[PDB]
Amino acid sequence: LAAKEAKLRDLEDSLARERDTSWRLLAEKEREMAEMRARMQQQLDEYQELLDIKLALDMEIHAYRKLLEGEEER
Repeated sequence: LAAKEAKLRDLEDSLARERDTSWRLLAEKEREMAEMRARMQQQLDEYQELLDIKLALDMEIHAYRKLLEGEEER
């Protein structure tokens, strides 16, 4: 018992410091992933926004294609 209650106290000192570090880090990751899942959903939308624009231009190209079809026919 020369330094036996000094090491047991230093153990709970680092275990508290460890758990603390691990929790600030975990918290940092869960915030970083939430930010990621946010950009990911915004993206799937920004895409569907564009894919809907694309399908309308695909229809217009068919209409103009039909106009010409009936125009260029002799």
